[PDB]
Amino acid sequence: TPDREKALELAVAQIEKSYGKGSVMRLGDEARQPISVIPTGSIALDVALGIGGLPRGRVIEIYGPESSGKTTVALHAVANAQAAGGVAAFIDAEHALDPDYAKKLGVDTDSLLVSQPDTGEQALEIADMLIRSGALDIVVIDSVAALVPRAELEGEHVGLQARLMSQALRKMTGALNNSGTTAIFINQLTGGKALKFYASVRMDVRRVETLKDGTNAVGNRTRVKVVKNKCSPPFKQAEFDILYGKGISREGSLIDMGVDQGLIRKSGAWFTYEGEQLGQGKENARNFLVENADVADEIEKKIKEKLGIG
Repeated sequence: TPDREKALELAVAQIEKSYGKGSVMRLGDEARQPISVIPTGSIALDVALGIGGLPRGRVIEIYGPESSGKTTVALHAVANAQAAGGVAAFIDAEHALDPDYAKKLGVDTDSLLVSQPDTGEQALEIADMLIRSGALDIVVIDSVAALVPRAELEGEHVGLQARLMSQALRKMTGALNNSGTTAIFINQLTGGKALKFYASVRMDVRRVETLKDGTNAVGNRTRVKVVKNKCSPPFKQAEFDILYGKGISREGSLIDMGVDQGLIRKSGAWFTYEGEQLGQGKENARNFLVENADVADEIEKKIKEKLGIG
């Protein structure tokens, strides 16, 4: 107990020195809070990440099935970076982006730099050029699976898509760290076995169940597991709502997390905050919080303070 605690401290200290800050952690530890993070759009996920958002200057992977919510999560990261005066880029080999949807959830699409590269090499090369400029807060790659190698596209064995990624990342990691630019790689299922090791954060996004008012389908309860996290204890998990045409329900995540923390009491169906009533249904509480941004900010501020998130 007594002589051991110092030998263990020493061991951890060496490991941080030799390999870097997050190289080893107890799962019960409090996260080192950075100066600035890129919030995700859900306080739930922000908390699950420890540091209140995605880290700057790092590689991030967000994977999951098609239409899982991963792209939505990436777009919010884009919107929040822009809203903080940042500049954004979207490297697109999927050709699936819906700008009106992006517009609706907060993205300044007009300002958004977009590139539709001819090959995987070019896609990563262009990203690297944007990154080394120093001008970007965030760049998104949609997607890893689509980063097809020139050789394959030119009709010319297979197995070098992995080599391509591996090479690109070795080069890109230093560039991101210096610039402080965040790189989000979206992924299906694969192709990124390099990505798994280079990524500081990995997020597993999935649809849990389908939200609805009656017969008509309004949205999706989404679930994210932070399977890898070099900036705070990993394996944390979050749930939030993605509403068709609207995106992540910030207000719905403030409520969920509000009651999670005791800031919002739930006497019956009624949701309560500081003696005042927010709504009878969860929707009413959600809707109340959209109509009253002041209180929604007030609640958000209280959740950050109680959990220590700058």
